[PDB]
Amino acid sequence: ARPCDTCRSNACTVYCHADSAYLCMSCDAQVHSANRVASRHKRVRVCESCERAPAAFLCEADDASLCTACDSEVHSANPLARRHQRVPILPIS
Amino acid sequence: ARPCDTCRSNACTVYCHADSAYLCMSCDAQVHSANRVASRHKRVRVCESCERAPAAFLCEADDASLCTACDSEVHSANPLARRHQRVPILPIS
Ligand SMILES: [Zn+2]
Ligand SMILES: [Zn+2]
Ligand SMILES: [Zn+2]
Ligand SMILES: [Zn+2]
Ligand SMILES: [Zn+2]
Ligand SMILES: [Zn+2]
Ligand SMILES: [Zn+2]
Ligand SMILES: [Zn+2]
Repeated sequence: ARPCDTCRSNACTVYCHADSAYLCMSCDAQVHSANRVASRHKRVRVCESCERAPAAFLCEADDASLCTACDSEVHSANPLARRHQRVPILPIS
Repeated sequence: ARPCDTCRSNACTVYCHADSAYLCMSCDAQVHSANRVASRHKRVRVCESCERAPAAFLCEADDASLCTACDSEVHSANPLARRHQRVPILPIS
């Protein structure tokens, strides 16, 4: 688990490309509630496997939101995993 | 909640448009594991608000998968709800 960039006691949960930062949910709230400009920053949940990279693909069959590398590694393990249909995740808010 | 169309003891959890049927998870597995043709059917989870309609839009802020009617009713209540970004939900498998 990659730690939060703006505090000490928590592991990250979200990633913001605009700030190039990995934040726990509390720090996400503290940072992007300050004003409207920050509130317009698009953020994405962290990968649920490695928890070190922004999530990029949602697989409902796996019930998992994974980053690019983890998506490729999970769905190259065998022909059953390959058949899984994944949907790209988009940053929001 | 809407009952499962193929059994009497469970509430539905998914909707299959190809079968025009609301199904619980047990009956979903029973119906679509019958053969390679039925296994291709794409199914979607049931709306989390009304629990009677197929989910059409995912809202991460509300942490909710809603049908079109529930989506509009939730996100037209006030200008704060209107700001929520929702993504279309795609049936899978
Ligand atoms: Zn933090
Ligand atoms: Zn930011
Ligand atoms: Zn990952
Ligand atoms: Zn998968
Ligand atoms: Zn059933
Ligand atoms: Zn079906
Ligand atoms: Zn509904
Ligand atoms: Zn919402």
